[PDB]
Amino acid sequence: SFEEFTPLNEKSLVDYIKSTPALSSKIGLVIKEVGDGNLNFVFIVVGSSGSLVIKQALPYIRCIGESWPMTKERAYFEATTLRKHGNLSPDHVPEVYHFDRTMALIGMRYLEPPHIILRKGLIAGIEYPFLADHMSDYMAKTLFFTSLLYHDTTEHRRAVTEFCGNVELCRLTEQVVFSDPYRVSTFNRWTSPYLDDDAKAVREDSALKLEIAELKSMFCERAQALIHGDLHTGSVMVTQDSTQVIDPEFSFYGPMGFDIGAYLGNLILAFFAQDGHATQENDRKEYKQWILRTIEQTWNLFNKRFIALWDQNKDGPGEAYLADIYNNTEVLKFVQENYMRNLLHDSLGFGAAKMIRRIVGVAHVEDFESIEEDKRRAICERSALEFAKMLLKERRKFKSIGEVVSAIQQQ
Amino acid sequence: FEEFTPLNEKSLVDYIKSTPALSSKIGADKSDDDLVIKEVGDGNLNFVFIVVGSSGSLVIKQALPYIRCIGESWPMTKERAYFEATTLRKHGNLSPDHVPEVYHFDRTMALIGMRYLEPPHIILRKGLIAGIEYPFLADHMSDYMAKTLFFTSLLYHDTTEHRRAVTEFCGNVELCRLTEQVVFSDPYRVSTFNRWTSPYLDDDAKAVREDSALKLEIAELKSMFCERAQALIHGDLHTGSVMVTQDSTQVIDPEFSFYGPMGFDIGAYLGNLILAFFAQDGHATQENDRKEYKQWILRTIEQTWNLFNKRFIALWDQNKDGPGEAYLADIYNNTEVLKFVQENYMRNLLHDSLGFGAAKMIRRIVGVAHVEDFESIEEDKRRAICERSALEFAKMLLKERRKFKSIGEVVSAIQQQ
Ligand SMILES: Nc1ncnc2c1ncn2[C@@H]1O[C@H](COP(=O)(O)OP(=O)(O)O)[C@@H](O)[C@H]1O
Ligand SMILES: Nc1ncnc2c1ncn2[C@@H]1O[C@H](COP(=O)(O)OP(=O)(O)O)[C@@H](O)[C@H]1O
Ligand SMILES: CSC[C@H]1O[C@H](O)[C@H](O)[C@@H]1O
Ligand SMILES: CSC[C@H]1O[C@H](O)[C@H](O)[C@@H]1O
Ligand SMILES: [Cl-]
Ligand SMILES: [Cl-]
Ligand SMILES: [Mg+2]
Ligand SMILES: [Mg+2]
Ligand SMILES: [Mg+2]
Ligand SMILES: [Mg+2]
Ligand SMILES: [Mg+2]
Repeated sequence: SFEEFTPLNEKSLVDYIKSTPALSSKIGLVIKEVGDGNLNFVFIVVGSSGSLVIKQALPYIRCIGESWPMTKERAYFEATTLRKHGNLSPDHVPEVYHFDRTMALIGMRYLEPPHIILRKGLIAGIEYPFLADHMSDYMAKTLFFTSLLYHDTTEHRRAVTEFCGNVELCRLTEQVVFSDPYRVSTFNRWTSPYLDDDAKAVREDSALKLEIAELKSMFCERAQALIHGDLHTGSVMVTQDSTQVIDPEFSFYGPMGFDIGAYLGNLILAFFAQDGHATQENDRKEYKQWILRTIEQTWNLFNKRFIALWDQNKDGPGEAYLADIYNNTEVLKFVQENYMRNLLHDSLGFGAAKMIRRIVGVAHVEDFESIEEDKRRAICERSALEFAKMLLKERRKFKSIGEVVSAIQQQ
Repeated sequence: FEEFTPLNEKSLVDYIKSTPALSSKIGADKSDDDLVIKEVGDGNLNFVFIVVGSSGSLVIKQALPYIRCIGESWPMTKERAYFEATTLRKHGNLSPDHVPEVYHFDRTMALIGMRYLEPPHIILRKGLIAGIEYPFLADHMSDYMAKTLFFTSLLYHDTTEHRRAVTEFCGNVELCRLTEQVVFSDPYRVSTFNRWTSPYLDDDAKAVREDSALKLEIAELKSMFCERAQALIHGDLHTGSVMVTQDSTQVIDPEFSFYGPMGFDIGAYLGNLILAFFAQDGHATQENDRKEYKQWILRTIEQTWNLFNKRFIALWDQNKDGPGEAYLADIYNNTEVLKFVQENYMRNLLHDSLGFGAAKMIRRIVGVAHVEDFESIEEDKRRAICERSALEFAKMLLKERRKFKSIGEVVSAIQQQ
């Protein structure tokens, strides 16, 4: 099925693959649709000589249906960023085998069992000993090398031009992250009646509304790096020794803190969900401490690794901090410490915004939704929401991730 | 004229005659009268001709593939003329009384035909040097700035429109790179392009390239210049980009335009008014000591910002239910919260404006492209004394701008200098 866009299912996919040498060659069929995400269709294909994943975008948001159109052109941006981020961090992104723009279809490496979505592992109370290492490396490489710390402004502008094409998905985010939680919307939902007052407070908080508008402006305006754009714990697949970032379909030239914040923010949601998963056998007290350690280490390793790349590449081609200006170790370290403190504050801000929108908005997270009892869920959700409102408003007071972790504990 | 060819006073006659949009404006198509054509471009980049016919007058501007003031050794795409013509039309639609009308654009020839801002219009910078007051200037410039910046921002654009507009203006990258070098980089290092009144400013230039706090601020502003698509900025809005009479104010030369930070325009303009203030003692004579004129400059600065602040807010209020998505009406949903976010936005905008303004002052004093305000002070030592006061003020302002809560406080600091 090739010449015009065709929505595929488990059996027409057979014919498409057979007609596509790049894909048929990779597996030489058992087909199962397994997409549990919000937007797209994903198929595991096996395979005489191998296996693969087929992802296809339809012209609307899958979790809503046809009343919410969304260009299938997002698949092009997903494939572009899987390749670009993959080039930079090949150990942490699934290889792309094939892209068909007409079909809005991507063929890519199947992340084989025992790979699971990280969010699920966090719900299950499983520790991932390489997670802080792998994720800090991924974020450092992808954000540093697509920033003006490495790009000259000619290539940066060329890349911005390209990614302005992903405006429809940017528009989805502008609505669901930066707008809906702060107003009345038929799309919003929360554990009710428990969080009714909580949701009203969010849409009546002036200081909160100021901060979200500033972050929304930065999202819409600031071409800082090629961000993944949806870097929550549902966008990471893991085993005890493998960490793979998937689903960069929301990618564009945006603020770095949006990725770091999405990821750290979702770890913070995991932390606040834990009490709702506690049992007689596992009270989650030690696991909660592990999550806090992973948050602290992810940021601290990221900071160290990002600066290491900057130091390694201080003598071009990036033009943001020209070496004959920032020309001794003292002034360079001074400007770096400033840059990283601002990046921490941006990250906490976007992280807090993502936490808020998960609790009162259209798209919730499994960490809380898998807590069956509404009352128990609401207690955990309220703790997370109170923390997130404080963080959004007060983040510039924090000098370190250690201070953020202390604040989480005092909540 | 199917291929690009540089025009001169003689060959332009033939170009006009082959071009109905031009010949008809001046009478060349129905009269045999000789056209009177004079090349008058005194700017840094392009060639500008005044054309006078029997029945009208016009200006022809042409870009060549290099920076005029440097010569062929500094290439610069002639495609800049496309961006100039685009922004003349776009800003002109928004502030029609303060931008010259475009009659003709020829992309191949990199050529614009536009309204001749006739005598006694002179460049504002020359009027400031001459000690001429312009009673309408704060009114006109504040309105010009509020209109051009508000209506091309996310307070008015939806993000689909904004992304489309950014895509287009990313093509003006070569001129952005010129500014990235000369404004944001060269003054803070050794460069063969840098120049200053020597030896008198040698220590001052060295201090700029040794000032860590200053280097931090310029890096953050450079990042904002390179990354932040806030509005369609003119991109070169100094006092040499404004032409004036007692009752007319016209903004010219938006060739550097792109989607950048609003403060870069406001700061370019106010920063050059501040340069003019600091140059005034250098132009003083026993007959006109410039003391009253200096106070006039300070009033115009204060009035320009204060009028801009309220007029920008007025457009925001007026378009609060309009298509802009930056501050959605059902979120910022009462008059009190809207004023609260507006006040913060405008404070940040003042700080951005003061930072870019200070950056432009610094680059005019130690960099490749100086201003007539100082260069027209004949005596080197006398010029350096005025230049130093300006530079010392600009360094303070770049570093300390966030302490200022009003333009009045900035004006007091200038008076304290
Ligand atoms: N390369 C892959 N290998 C294994 N499983 C995958 C792969 N890509 C996606 N999946 C599975 O498909 C689900 C949805 O994929 P995702 O790309 O997140 O789609 P959406 O864009 O709809 O969120 C994931 O939760 C995971 O279970
Ligand atoms: N529309 C106009 N009407 C009258 N004079 C003009 C007009 N446009 C330009 N000029 C004159 O040409 C000079 C240079 O024009 P400008 O557009 O600033 O060129 P540049 O891009 O080279 O700086 C101005 O200082 C002014 O004297
Ligand atoms: C209607 S919002 C859909 C959500 O799912 C995507 O993965 C993004 O997180 C988006 O906000
Ligand atoms: C080489 S710098 C030339 C200067 O003239 C233009 O008008 C801009 O101001 C530019 O910085
Ligand atoms: Cl999220
Ligand atoms: Cl200037
Ligand atoms: Mg997903
Ligand atoms: Mg997705
Ligand atoms: Mg000019
Ligand atoms: Mg000395
Ligand atoms: Mg010019």
